[PDB]
Amino acid sequence: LFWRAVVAEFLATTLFVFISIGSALGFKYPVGNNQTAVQDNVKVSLAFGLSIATLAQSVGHISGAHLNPAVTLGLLLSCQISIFRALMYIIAQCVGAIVATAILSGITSSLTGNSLGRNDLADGVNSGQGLGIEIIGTLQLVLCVLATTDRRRRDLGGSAPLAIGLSVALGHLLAIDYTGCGINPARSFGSAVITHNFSNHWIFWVGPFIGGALAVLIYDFILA
Amino acid sequence: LFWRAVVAEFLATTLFVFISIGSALGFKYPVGNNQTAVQDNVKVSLAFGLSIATLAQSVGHISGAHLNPAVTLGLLLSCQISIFRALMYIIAQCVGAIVATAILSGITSSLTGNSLGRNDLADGVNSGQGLGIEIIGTLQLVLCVLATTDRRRRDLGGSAPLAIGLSVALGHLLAIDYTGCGINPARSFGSAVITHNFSNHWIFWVGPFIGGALAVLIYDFILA
Amino acid sequence: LFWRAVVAEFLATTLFVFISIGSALGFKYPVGNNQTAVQDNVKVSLAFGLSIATLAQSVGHISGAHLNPAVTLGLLLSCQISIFRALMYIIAQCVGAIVATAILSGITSSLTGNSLGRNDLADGVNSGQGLGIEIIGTLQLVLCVLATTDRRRRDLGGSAPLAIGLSVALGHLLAIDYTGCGINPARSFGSAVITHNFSNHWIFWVGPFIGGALAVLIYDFILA
Amino acid sequence: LFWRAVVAEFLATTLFVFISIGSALGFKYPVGNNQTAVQDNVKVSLAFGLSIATLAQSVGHISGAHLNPAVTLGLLLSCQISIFRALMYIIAQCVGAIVATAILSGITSSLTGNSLGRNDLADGVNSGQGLGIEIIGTLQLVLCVLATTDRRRRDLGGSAPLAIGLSVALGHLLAIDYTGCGINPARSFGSAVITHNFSNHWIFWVGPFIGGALAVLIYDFILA
Repeated sequence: LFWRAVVAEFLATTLFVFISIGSALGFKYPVGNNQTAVQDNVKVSLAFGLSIATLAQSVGHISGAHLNPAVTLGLLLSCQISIFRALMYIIAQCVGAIVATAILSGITSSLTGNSLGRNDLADGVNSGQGLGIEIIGTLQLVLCVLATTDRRRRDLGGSAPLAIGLSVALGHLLAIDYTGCGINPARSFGSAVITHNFSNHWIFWVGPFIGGALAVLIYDFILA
Repeated sequence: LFWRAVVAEFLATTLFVFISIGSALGFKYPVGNNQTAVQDNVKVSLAFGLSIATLAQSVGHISGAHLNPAVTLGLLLSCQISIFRALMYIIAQCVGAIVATAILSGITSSLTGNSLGRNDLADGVNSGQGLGIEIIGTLQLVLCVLATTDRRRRDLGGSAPLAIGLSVALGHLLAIDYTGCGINPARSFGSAVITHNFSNHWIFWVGPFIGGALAVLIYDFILA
Repeated sequence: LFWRAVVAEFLATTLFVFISIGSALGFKYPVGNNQTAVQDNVKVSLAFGLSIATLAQSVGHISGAHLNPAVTLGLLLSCQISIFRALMYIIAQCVGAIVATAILSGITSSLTGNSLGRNDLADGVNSGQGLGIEIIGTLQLVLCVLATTDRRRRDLGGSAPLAIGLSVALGHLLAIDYTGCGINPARSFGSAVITHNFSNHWIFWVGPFIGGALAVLIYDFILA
Repeated sequence: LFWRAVVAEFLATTLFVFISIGSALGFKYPVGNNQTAVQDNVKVSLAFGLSIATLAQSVGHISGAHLNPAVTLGLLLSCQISIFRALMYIIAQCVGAIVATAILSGITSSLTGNSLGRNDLADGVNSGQGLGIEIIGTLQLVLCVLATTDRRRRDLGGSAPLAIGLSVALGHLLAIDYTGCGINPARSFGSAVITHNFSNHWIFWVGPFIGGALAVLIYDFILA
C-alpha cells in the first residue's frame, strides 16, 4: 500500500489520456479533405467518464474514484478541516497524469500531418479574460463528487460510479464549446510537454483553483 | 432555515441559466462563417438536467429537487388540497431565477457580434396559436415529478435524481424543435430583461399554466 | 376499474403519438430550404421511451407499463398458456392508439407545406420482401419486456422503467434506418387515417405477428 | 444443459451481428447520392450493448452475460488459476459467432450496389503497426466485466447489465474512429466469410490476445 494506490492511480489516468486524445484527434485522418466534427469531442466526454468507473476504485483505491488534478485537490481540502494533511494522493495524481501524457504519443503522432496540435492553445477567441467558463465547469464535477460523498442516508439507494462519468461528461461538452479546451490541468500539461510551443498560460489552472475554492465555500454554506 | 432553502434555490437556478445559455450561444463564435448546429441545443437538455441533480437537494432542500417556475407551482398545487398555503418556495424560485439571468451576461455578451439574441422571440413560424406544443412538453416534466413523488412502495428500488434531468432533457429536445424556445418562464424572463426588445408575449407562460393545470386534473383521475 | 386502465392507457399512447410526430415532422419548417436530419428520428426513440415510463404504470396500470400493439399481444400470449383469455388490454390499447392519432393533427398540419406526409409509405427501396428488419426489431422490445418480467430473484436489484424506453429507443434507431418507418401498428394506422393515400400494406403489421410469434417460441426454449 | 447455454449463446450473437451490420450498412441506400454519416456507427455501439442485456443471461446462461471472443477468453483465463479447464463456453461463442455472420446477409446484400463491403479491410491508413488502438479498446470491456465481477460487497447496490453495454458502446466509438473497424474477432470473421477478398490480417485478433493478456496481468496487480 506504501505505493499501491499511486501505481493504480497512475495506471488509470494513463489510459484516460490516451482515450481522450484518441477521440479528439481521430477526426480527419485519411488523405481526404476537411470535414470538422463537433459531436466527436462530446464523445470524449462520456469515454473519459467511463474509463474512470472502469477502475473498480473500491479497495484498489479510496472513496473518490479517479480524480483529476483540480478535483483531487478540491476534495481533500473540503474533507480536511480539523487538520491539513492529505497531499499524497495529489502528488500521486499529478505524477500519474505526467506518464499518461507520455504514452499518448504513439502512432498517432507519426501518421499525422505536420500541424496536428494535440490540444488547444488560445481556445476560441478571448484574451486572458475568457476564463470564467472553465471556472464554472470545474465546480460542477468538484461539486458532483462533493455532493455524492456527503448526502447518503437520504438520497437514492445505490447505482454505479457512472454518475460522475456523465456529469463530467457534460461539463466537458459545455467547456469544450469553442474555448477552454482542457478542463483540468493534467490533460493540458501533458499536451504542452510533447510537440508544443509553450504559451499555455495555465489559465485553465488558475481557474479551477478559484472555482474549486468557490465550490468549497458554497458547500460549507450548508451544514458542517 | 428562515432564508436558507431560498438562497440555496437561488444558487442552483443561477448556474443553470449560465449553463444553458453557455451551450445555446456557444455556437458560431470565432471570426469564421455560419455553420448552425441542432445537436447543441439537445446538449442543453441534458446539461440542465444534470445541474439540477448536482444540487444534493436532500436536506439542503425539500422533496422536489430543483424546480423551475411552472413546475414549482404545479407541484405545490397538487400537493396542497386540504388547504392552499405554500407559495413561499414559488417566490423563492422566481427570485433565484431573476439573479440567474443577471449573471448570465458576462464575457459572452462582450465578445458577441451585434446581433446575438440570447433567446427566442417569435419561435419558428406561427401566430399566437402555436403554443400547444410547449403546453404538452410542460405537463411532461410536471407529470414526471408528480409521478415520481406519488408511486413509491411499488415502483423500483432507488436510483438517482437524474430521472427528471433526462425527462426534462427530452421535453426540451421536443419543444426547442423550431418553435417555443424557452420551456418554462424563468429562462425567458431573464432573456427579455437584458439586451431585449420586448414582445415575449409570455405566451410560454400562459401555456404551462393551462398545461400544469391539465396534468394536475389528469393525475386526480387516479386515486386521491 | 371497469374502464379505468383503458382510459389511462388511451391517455398514454395519445401523448406518445403527439410526441413522436412532433419530433419526426419538426424538421425543415420555416420558409427556409432543405436540410434533412437523421439525428432527429433517433431523438424520437428516446422521447417515446420516456413518455412510457412517465406513466407511473404501477397501480394505475398492470405489470407491463405502456404497451404498443404488437407488444401488447406478444406479452398476453406468452403470459397465458393454461388458458387464452386476456384480450381486453389489447382492445384497450388499439382504441387508445386510434385517439392518439386523432389529436396528432393540430397546428402541425395547418402550417405545413402541401406535401407533409406524416409518415412512411414504402419505406426506403424494397418490394414487399424487405420486411425482415422490422420483424427482428420487434422481437427486441417484445423480448425486452418478456425477459424483464421473467428473470427477477437473480438479476439486479431495482432501477426504473427506462430500461424498455431505451431498448425500444434503439430498436427504433435500427428500424427507422431508411426503411420500415413505423415499428408497431398503432403509429402507422393513425398515420394512414388522416391525410393519407392508402397503400400501407400493413406489411409492418404482418411482421411483428411473425416476429412476436418467433420471440415467444424462443423464450419457451428456456424453462416453462 | 449439455447443449443449452451453447444454443442460447449462439442465439444471442446471431441477432447481434444482424443488429450491428443493419446499423453500419444502413447508410446511403436509396438511389440518392453520397452523404456519409459518423453518428451512425456510434449507434451501433449502444444497440450492440442492448442486445447483450436483452439476453436475460441469468439462469439461461452464466455470470458473464453475452461475451464476444476476446472477452470470452479473457474472463475464463483470469477466472481459472488453480486449473485450466473452461474452453467449452469459448468454442460455444465462436460457433454462435459463425452462424450470426451467416444470417447477416439477407436482403441487405441483394439490394446493395456492387461495392457494399460489409466491413473494414485495412481500416484507415496505417501499416500493420496501427493495431495499438484496438488493443487498448479491448482491455476496456475485458476490464469492465472483470471489475464488475470482482468488486461486489462494496460497490453499488444493483442496477442492470447495461453497464457493459454502454462501456463496450464507447470503446466502439473510440475504436471505429477511422481505423480498426471490428473490435473483437467474431464480427470480422463472419465479414470475411461472405462476399470478401481475404486480407483481414486478423491483426485485430492478434491485438486483443495481447490486450486481454495485458488486462489480466494488470488485474492480478491487486489482490489475488
